[PDB]
Amino acid sequence: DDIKVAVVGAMSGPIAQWGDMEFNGARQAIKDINAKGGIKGDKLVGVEYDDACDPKQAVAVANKIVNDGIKYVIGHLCSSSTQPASDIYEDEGILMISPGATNPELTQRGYQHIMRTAGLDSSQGPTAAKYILETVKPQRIAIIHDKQQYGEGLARSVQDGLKAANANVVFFDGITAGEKDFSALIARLKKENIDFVYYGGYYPEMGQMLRQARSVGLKTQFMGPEGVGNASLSNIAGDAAEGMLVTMPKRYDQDPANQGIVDALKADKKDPSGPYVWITYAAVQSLATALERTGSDEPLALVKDLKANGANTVIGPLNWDEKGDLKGFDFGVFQWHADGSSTKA
Ligand SMILES: N[C@@H](Cc1ccccc1)C(=O)O
Repeated sequence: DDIKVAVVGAMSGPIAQWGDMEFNGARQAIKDINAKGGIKGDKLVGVEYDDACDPKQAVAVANKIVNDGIKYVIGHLCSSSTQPASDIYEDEGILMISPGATNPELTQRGYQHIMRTAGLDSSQGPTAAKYILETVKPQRIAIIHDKQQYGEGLARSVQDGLKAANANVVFFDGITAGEKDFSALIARLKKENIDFVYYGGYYPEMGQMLRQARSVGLKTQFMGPEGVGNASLSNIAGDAAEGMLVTMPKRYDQDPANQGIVDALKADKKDPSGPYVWITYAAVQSLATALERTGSDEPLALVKDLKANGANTVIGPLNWDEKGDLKGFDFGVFQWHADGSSTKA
């Protein structure tokens, strides 16, 4: 019979663009696996849920998935939506592989039914710090975040890395997501002579901050995590995007092995360049690999199978640890441009 797979992330709300990547990836993976035969003849059927990357809606989606009888979830997208959902999946015996959530705590609580194909901010944070310390070498640093699990997690991790090396972090502060007016913060960066800012959060805020910064003449170097590194960033920020630093996964679209899938997305006129197309595609491949190899429909048998034997995916040969995290997932540093391109820093 058909095998239902829930796919969960933002299809509404302020970061729906990251969701667009996720769904585009999941859909192409499901199509490709079904075109190749399915799972010994059984077709994968994607069942899509919008959690708006909102913790309360995520919980409602998780409860709906349980009620719907679905046993496998590729989701959720954001850390603060994925973690409360994971509590329900774990309790109910449902497999959950997140292609998006990077915050460490998800997989540090002993859970057995949870995995990711996303990286960890316990790696992303230190990488930013190292680059800041060793290459940027700033004089006066401010660290800003959006008071949310992902962004504040990362802002804390970078502060910790920088303060370990006695760097001059002048202040640490939160802003409210959705904020369109950064004139107060920007005046502070100017008056306090801040030449470097790290912002833990997502592109809508980062873009507005960059545009407003350059409009008053601030020359401050900004940096953020992969959450800011979107085609939207440069549209929102304008020429102010130029020079922004971002940590991001490898450019899987440039791997020659993916040229066929790149072409598939291109024939649909979908953008293939975002890392999360591939990271989601790889979660679907992972689940499919487990289903094919085990012949089991048990979530825990599928998770045991991936942790023992791995999967070959569009983001490379995958190996997971006993907590459900990928070994060897690294983030690189990139320099953004007004036209939305980016170069290795
Ligand atoms: N990694 C982010 C979500 C994210 C998904 C896709 C791209 C960028 C960011 C988090 O844990 O919330």
